[PDB]
Amino acid sequence: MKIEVKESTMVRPAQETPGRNLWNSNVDLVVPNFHTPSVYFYRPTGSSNFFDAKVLKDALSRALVPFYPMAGRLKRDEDGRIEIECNGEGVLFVEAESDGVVDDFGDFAPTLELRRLIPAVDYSQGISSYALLVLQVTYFKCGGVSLGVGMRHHAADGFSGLHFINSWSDMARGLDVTLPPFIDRTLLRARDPPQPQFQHIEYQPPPETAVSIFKLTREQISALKAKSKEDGNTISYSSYEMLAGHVWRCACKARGLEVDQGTKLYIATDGRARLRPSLPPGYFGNVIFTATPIAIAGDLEFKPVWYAASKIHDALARMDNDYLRSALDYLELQPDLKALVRGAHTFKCPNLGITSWVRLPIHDADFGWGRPIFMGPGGIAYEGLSFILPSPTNDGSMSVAISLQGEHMKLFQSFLYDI
Amino acid sequence: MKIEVKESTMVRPAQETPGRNLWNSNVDLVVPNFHTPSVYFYRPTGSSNFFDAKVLKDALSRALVPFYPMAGRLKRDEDGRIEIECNGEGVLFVEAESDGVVDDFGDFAPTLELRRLIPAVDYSQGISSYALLVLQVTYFKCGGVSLGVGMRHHAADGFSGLHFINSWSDMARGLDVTLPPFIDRTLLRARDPPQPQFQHIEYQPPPETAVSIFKLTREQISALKAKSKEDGNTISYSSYEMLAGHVWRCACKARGLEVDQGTKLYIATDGRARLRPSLPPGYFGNVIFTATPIAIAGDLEFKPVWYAASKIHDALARMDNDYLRSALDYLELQPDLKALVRGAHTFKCPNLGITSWVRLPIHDADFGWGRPIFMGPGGIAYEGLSFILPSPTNDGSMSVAISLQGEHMKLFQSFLYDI
Repeated sequence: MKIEVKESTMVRPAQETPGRNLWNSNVDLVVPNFHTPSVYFYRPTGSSNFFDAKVLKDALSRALVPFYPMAGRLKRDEDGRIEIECNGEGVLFVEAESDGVVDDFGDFAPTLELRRLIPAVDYSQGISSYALLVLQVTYFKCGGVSLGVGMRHHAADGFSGLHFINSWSDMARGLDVTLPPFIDRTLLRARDPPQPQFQHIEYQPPPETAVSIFKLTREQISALKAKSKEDGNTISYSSYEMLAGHVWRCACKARGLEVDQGTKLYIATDGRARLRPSLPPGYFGNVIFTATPIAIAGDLEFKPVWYAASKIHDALARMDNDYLRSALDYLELQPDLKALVRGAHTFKCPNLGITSWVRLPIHDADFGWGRPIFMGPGGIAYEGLSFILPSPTNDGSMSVAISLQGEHMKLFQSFLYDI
Repeated sequence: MKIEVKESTMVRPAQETPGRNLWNSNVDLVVPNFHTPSVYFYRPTGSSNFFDAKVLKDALSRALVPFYPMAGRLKRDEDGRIEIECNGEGVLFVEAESDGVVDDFGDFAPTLELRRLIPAVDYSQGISSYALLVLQVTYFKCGGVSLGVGMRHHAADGFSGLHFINSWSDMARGLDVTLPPFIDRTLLRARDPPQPQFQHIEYQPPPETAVSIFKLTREQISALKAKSKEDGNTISYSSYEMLAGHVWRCACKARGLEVDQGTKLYIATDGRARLRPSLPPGYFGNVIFTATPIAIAGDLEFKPVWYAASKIHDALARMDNDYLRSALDYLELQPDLKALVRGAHTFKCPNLGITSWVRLPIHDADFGWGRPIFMGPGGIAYEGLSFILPSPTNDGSMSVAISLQGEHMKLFQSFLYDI
C-alpha cells in the first residue's frame, strides 16, 4: 500500500548551539555513507494524542541541544578530511500516513517494503547538502505507528545513534537526558608515529534476492548452546558464539559450497569496553572494529557447530586493546580511507557478515505511549548480510534477519531449525 | 645404477645395557611410522681407510651405550599403548657398493633414486620385529661415500636422531658424547585432569609426481626479505617467514588455484624452547608440534609475499607454552592417536606442508674424514611436501626441496626465482 507524505520539517535545536568543526577519527571515516536504517513499531493505546507530532517535534528540538553535532552538516578540512560542521541546521522530521495497517508487514522481515517507512535522501548534491539524521513517523489505518530512522554513519555508530533516539524519547516523557553525551573523538587519535603490530585483513579490499526473519525461542537457543558437548569437546562457548557459528554454517551448507572453498565471516564488534583505558560513558561517535575469521567450507559443514563457534570465539578474543590500537595505527598509514569501505562485493557468496543487536537498547524508545512491539533493520542493502535481534519482550528468544539468494533461503531455514 | 648389498650386521651396544619400558608421550605417538629418511654425501680424502666399516661399527656400538633405547624394540603395554622395550637388540648397519659415482646424483634432489641408499624394512611382521634405526654406508666408484638413515619416528624427532648420529661421529673420532641424552618423556605428561584451551585443527583429520631442489643464494634470500617494504608495510618479518611465505605462494600460483579457494599450510615446530620450564638439554624424544595457518588463494597471490609471511608469523607466535600444554591435553582426550597421523591426503593440492632443517645440525657428522658436502631428505613420500635446508658451507644460501605434480614444477621454479 502506497505511502503519502503529509508534512516535512527541518527541526533545528530548541535554542542556539555552539559552533565547532568536529574531528572524525579513523573509525569514523571507514564506515559506509549511511547506517543500516532502523524501524520501530508501536501499537495504539486508545489515547487521543497517540504519538502527537507536535509533542515529538518539540522533543526532538530539545534533544538536539546536548546532542548538537547531530544537527550539523558534513564538510571537509584543508586536507580533504571529513568533519562535522556544527552549524545547527537540524534534522529532517517527516509525517506520513498509510491506507494499509501494521499487520500488513507480518513478521517484519527487512524487505524493500520497509525502506518506504524511512525517507529517501538526495545524497547527490554534495556532502554539505543533506542532514545527518532523517526521521519518519507513519500513521496507520488501525491506529498503529512506525518510527523510521536513517543516520549518515560519519555521525556515529548504532550504540550512539540509539543513545540519541532513546534520549529523544525520554524528553518526550518530560524527562531530561539520563546520561549526557561526551563529545570528543580525539580519544581515538592514532599513535605518533603510527606503528601497527598486525596485518589487518578486515581493512584490505578484495583484489534474485530474498530477505527473511526467523525467530528462535529461549529453548532452541538453549538446546543449541548444549551442542558444545558433541564428540567430547570440553570447551563451552557462549550462546552468541554458538548461534553465530550455526548461522555461518547454515549459510555455507545452504549455499552448497565445495569442500575446499574458503569462507570469510565479517563480524562487527564494539570497542567501547575493549579499549584501555575505556572511553567515557556516553562517548558520541563510532567505535566499531571488525573481526574476520576465515575457514574451509568442508571443515565448517562436516564438523560440529562448535568448530564454527570456536573460530568466532578466537577472532573476537584477539580484539583486545593492543589489536584495536594497532588498527587505529594501520588506518593512519593508509592513503585513502573510503577505498577501504565494505561494499556489495564484501558479503556476496561464499562470504558472509553478521551483526548482533543483542546488547543494543533497541527497545527502550518509549515516547510516553509504551515500548515498541518490534525494532529492526528497515531494509537489507546486500545479499550475505544478517542481523541478530534480542526479544522485544525479554523472553529469551532471538531472531535472525538475513538476505540471501532466494534459491538458498528454503534450505537455509531447514538447516536453521535443525536443533 | 644398481646397488649391491655386501654385508649386514645387527649392531648391539658395546656392553650390556639396562632394561626398561620407555613410556611414549602423546607427541611421541602422533607421528608417522618412519621419519623422513636422510642422506649424507662425503668426498674422498685420499686416506686408505676412508670410512672404514670396522671403525664405524665399533663406534656405533659404543654410542648405543648412552643412547641405549635406540637399540630397543617397539612393544605395547597392558592398554595397547606403544612403548620402547629397552632390550639391547640393536641397530641395522648395512655395507653396500655401487658401480656408479656420486656425481650421478647431480643436484641431490630427493627423488625415488635416493631411497635406494637407505635400507628397506619389513614393517609387515609385527611391531617388535624391526629395528628403530637402520643405517647404510654405500661405497662409490670414484671413492665417494653416502650415509643413509632411517629412523622409526616413535623413537625420536629429527633433533634427537641427529643428536645421535653426531654423537656416533664424535665417537668415531675417539671423542666421548659431548652432551649426554636425558631420557624421560614423562616431562610431557598431559595435565590431570586434561583441560584443553583451544581447538586443535592440526590434529583433526579431514572429513605424475616431480621432485626438485632449488638453491637460493645469500643475495636472493636477502632481496627476498627486503620485499617486506612493499606498499608501505611497516612490519619486518624474518628470512624464514618471507621465504616460507614465498614458497607457499609460489605453490598456489603454480598449481593455478581459483581466487576463492582455501589453502592450509602445515608447519612443523620444535617445542624445545617454547615450553616453560624448558626441557633438559639433550632431551631424547619427540617434541614437534604443528602450526596450521589458513588462507584464500586469491589473497595469497594477489597480495605481496609479506601477507603470506604474516600468516606464518601469527601462527608460529601463537605456539607458546599455553598452546603446547593445551595440545598435550587435547591429545590426552582423543580416543585413537594413530587416527590423527597426517597421511598422503594431508598435503595434496591445494594444501601444502613445509619443514625447516635450518636450525638442525645436519652437517656436523664428521667421522674423522670431514663434514658432508650435502645432507638432505633421501626421498619424498608425498606430493605437497617441501623442505628447507641450510648451506653445507655456511655461505648464507638455502635450498628448497619440494615434490609437486610434474606439470606445476616448471611454473613453480619460474615463480621461485622471480625476486
